[PDB]
Amino acid sequence: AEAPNMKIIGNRIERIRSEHAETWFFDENHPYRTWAYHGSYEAPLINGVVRLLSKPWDVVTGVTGIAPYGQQRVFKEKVDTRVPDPQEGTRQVMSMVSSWLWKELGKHKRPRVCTKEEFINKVRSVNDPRFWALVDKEREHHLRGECQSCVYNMMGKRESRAIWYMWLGARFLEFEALGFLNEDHWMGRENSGGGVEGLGLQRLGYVLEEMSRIPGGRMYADDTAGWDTRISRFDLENEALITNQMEKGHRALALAIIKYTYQNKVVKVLRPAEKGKTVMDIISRQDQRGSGQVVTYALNTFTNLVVQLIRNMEAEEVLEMQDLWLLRRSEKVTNWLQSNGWDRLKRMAVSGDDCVVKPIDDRFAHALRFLNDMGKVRKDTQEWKPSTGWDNWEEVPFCSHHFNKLHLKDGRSIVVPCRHQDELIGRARVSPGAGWSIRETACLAKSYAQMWQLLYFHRRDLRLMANAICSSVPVDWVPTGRTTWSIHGKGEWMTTEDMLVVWNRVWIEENDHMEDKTPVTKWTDIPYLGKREDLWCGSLIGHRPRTTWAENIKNTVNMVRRIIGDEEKYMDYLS
Ligand SMILES: [Zn+2]
Ligand SMILES: [Zn+2]
Repeated sequence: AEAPNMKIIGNRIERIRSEHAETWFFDENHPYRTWAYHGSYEAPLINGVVRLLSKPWDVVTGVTGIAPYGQQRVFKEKVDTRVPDPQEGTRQVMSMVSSWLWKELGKHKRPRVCTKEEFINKVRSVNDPRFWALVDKEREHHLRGECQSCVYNMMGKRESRAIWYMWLGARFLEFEALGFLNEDHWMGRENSGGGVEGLGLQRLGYVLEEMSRIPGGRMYADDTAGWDTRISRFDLENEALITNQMEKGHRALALAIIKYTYQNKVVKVLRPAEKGKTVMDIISRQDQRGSGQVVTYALNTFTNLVVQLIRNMEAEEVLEMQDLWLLRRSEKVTNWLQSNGWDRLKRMAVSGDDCVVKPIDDRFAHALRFLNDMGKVRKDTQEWKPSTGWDNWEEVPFCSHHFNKLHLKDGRSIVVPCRHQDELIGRARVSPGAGWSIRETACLAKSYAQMWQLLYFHRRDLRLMANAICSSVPVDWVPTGRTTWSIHGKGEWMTTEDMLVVWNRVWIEENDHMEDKTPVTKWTDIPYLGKREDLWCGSLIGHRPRTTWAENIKNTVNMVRRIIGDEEKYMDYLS
C-alpha cells in the first residue's frame, strides 16, 4: 500500500494530465495494490533469412516460443508486490558495507559529469536544438529541486518481465549525472575485485576457473527471485552514497536523478478497457529498480556485491542473529571489511543480478538470515533450505551460460561459453521493428551468424547454420543491428573482417589465458563440444529433420542467394 510523496511526484502527474485532460478520469476499479494509482486516460516479427536457414527448428517450441492484457498479467504477477523492510541492524550493516565498497571503488577513480558529446557519440551505435532545449528545461527544474517529465512508460513482456522505458532526454540527464559508472568502468574486475564489467563472454569462463582454484567451499550461484523488484528503498539510499564523492555541481545533478528517477518513480502502464478499448494508468512507486535505466547494471552489480559480502560475514560468524534487530557495535564489521573485504571480492564474479561466490567454507550454504531479511529471497528453493553449491566450475551457471574447457587440435585448451541452443536460434529468428528491406534482415542475420562463429563455434548446428547464413548473404554487406543487449557482447563480430582472423585476435592474441600465441590457421583445428554435451545443450545432431537440413543445405543457400540476388558476390563458407 504505497504512501506517495505528492510534493515530489505531483508535478509529473499534473504534466501528464495537462496532455490528456479531455480523456483523463479516475478509475476506482483499477487493479493496483502496492503501487499508488493517480488516474487514467484513453490510449490507442521474424527474420526471414534466419528462418529459411533453420527449418528443423520451426517445430521446436523452445525456439518458436521466444518470438495490454498480457502486460497487466506480468505487472500483477511480477511487479505488484511489496517486501517488508529489513530490520534496523540489517539496514545498519547494509549502509556500512555500501559505504566501505563505494570508498574502495573510488580510491583510484573520480566521479565526473558525462557530456552531451559523449551521449551523441554513443547514440551513433540528438541533431535538433529543440531536443536539447527540452533537456535544458528539465535540467533547470532538477537544479531547483523539481521534476516535470522524467516518467517511465512500462511495457510488459509475457513470454516474463517488465521493461521501464523513458524518453531519450531523461536517459541523457541520467547519463550526464551517473554515466561515469559505466564510462569509467567502476565495476571492472580490476577496480572492483568481484565485478566483471568490460569482460567479454569469451573471458567469463576463465574467471570461474580461477575462482575454482581458490581454497574454500563449493561455488554458489543462487539466483534472486525477481532481483529488480526486490531492490528496497534502503538499497537505493545506500547506492546514492556515491554522491558523497562528487563535487557540488555534479552532486546536484545526481541527487535529482536519484530522487525522481530512482526513488520516487512515476510510471504509465497500459490496461484493457471496455469493447476493445485501452486505457493508460498513471501509477507511482518509491522502491524497486526501474529496469532499463542507464546505470541499472552498475547499481545492480554494486548492491549484489554488498549482499554477497553480508552473506559471507554471516557465514563466517562475524554477524550473529542479535545483529539483525540492531547492530550494537560495528567495529567487527569494519575490521572484517578492511581485513578480508578484498579477498572476498576476488572470490566473486558478479554481473548485475547474476553472481557466483567461492566462500572460505560451506557455512555460506546455510547463511540465510541476513539474505532473507534483506528481501533477496533465492529462486525455486524453500526460504530456509540451505543452498546447494557446485563442485565442478564447468557446471556453474553465470550470465545465462555455463563454461566448458575444450582443446584445439594442437593440444592448447580454451574455455568456451555455452547455453541451450534453442535460446540462441530463437533469438536469431527475432527481428526488431517492421518494414526492413532484405538488406537489414540479411545484415542482422549475418551479425548473429558471425557472433556464433566467434563464441559458439563449438555447437555443431550453429557452426553449420552460421556458415550457411554467411554463404547466403553478400560478402560485402556489413553486419548491422544488435544481436545482444548484454554488456558481455562486445561486438567483435560486427565487421566484414574474416571471422577466422577475428577468432585469432579474441581467442589467441588478446586472450591473457592463452599462453602460447601460435595462430590457428583453419576452422577444422577449432573444436566442437563432445556429442554428449552438444546434445545435452539442445543439439539436433542425429535427429532426422536436422540430418535432412544438413544434407540439403547447399540447395537452401542457393535459394536464399536467388531471393537476395544472384548478381551479388557470395562466398562458400560451407566447403
Ligand atoms: Zn526530471
Ligand atoms: Zn552447454
